[PDB]
Amino acid sequence: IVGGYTCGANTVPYQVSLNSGYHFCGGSLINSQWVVSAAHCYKSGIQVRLGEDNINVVEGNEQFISASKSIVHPSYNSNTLNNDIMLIKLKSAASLNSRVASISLPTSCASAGTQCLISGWGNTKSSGTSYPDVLKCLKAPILSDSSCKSAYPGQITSNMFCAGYLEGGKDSCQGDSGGPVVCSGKLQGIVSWGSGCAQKNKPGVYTKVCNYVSWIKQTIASN
Ligand SMILES: [Ca+2]
Repeated sequence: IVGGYTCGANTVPYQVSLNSGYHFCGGSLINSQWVVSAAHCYKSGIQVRLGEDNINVVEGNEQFISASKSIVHPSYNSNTLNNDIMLIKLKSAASLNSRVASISLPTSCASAGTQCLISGWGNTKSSGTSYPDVLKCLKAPILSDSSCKSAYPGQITSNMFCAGYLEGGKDSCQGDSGGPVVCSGKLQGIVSWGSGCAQKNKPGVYTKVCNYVSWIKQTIASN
């Protein structure tokens, strides 16, 4: 997260860190056994880390649970990043509490202008690199689909939306991928891609979660 703020320990209880010997992507807890992330974060041997603030220090509220199964969206295209979403099932159910909690799925899509919270342990520099140990947060608005498409000609599908600031300076970045975009208590987006980070006229692009609720629910119901 570039241009954001320190969230505060366990203030984003649904935020998870996907670990394969090191943090590599974010995710969102949607129930005691399932996490939503980006399909481009897929890899085998994932350990889901819940209740994290500093990802390099054991602070007392963590739950580390290995993934038992990963399900990349059936129509995920890694070249265009269309349908950049995946589900990860935990080998054991997480113990839900005030610091490890699920986030609700949307019942309807969000609208341009709505303010959302984006979070993660990704790069905090728009030029250069610096990876934080504690969770970073950014409040940002969803941008109109027309401005999104104009910013990224030929690249924005109906399964993507832009959020952020066209002037630059505030955005998600490498390492935040797969993480949450929560608006009014609903998980509306997944950190997916963008041109560099926090660049003028190149806002963040996010997977449009509301288009996937039926797939998420039916997948969970049978797995
Ligand atoms: Ca920790």
